[PDB]
Amino acid sequence: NQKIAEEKRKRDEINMVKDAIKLTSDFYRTIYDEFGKQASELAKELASVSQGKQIKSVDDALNAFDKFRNNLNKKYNIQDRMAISKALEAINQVHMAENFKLFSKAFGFTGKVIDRYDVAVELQKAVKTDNWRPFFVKLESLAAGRAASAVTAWAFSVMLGTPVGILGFAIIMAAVSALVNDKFIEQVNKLIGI
Repeated sequence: NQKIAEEKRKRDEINMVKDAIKLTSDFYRTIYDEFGKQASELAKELASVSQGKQIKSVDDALNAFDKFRNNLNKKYNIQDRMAISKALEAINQVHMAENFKLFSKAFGFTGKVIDRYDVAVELQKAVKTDNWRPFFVKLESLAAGRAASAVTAWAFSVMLGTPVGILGFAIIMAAVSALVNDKFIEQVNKLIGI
């Protein structure tokens, strides 16, 4: 029966990769429908740059993200971030874990993937309080081997499960950029008119 189990393992990995690719194409198309063409292309470019690449230190990410924050807070207030965190409250944990596994497989993250819903809870807290250091520490900690693939997969798995609005989209993508590549933050700033 060892033979049959091994054949099933091979078949199941192949089907996992198939499901992952379909999930990413679907994700880009729903990003297109919900936030626009430029947002979809930004997500595509960021997921591309993330594959194979390594993340930055928490200090560098927090520097770029503090720039993004101080630009954001001059036009968007606390009611807006409260709306974002209330939207994040509606994440389905099982769906998020499965989407995280699939996105990790799709972006080249070969590490074993855990349900990291706690990072989403910390995201809610950080959006409410504008205190972002513990969130970034946890996000770095889930990136096994400093892999940006993991952080991009986690962000996409979070955004898939809820309708966060363009503001929450911009905030999440700006955090991912700060960890992966500051270059996108500028583009992110164009989505929310800043």
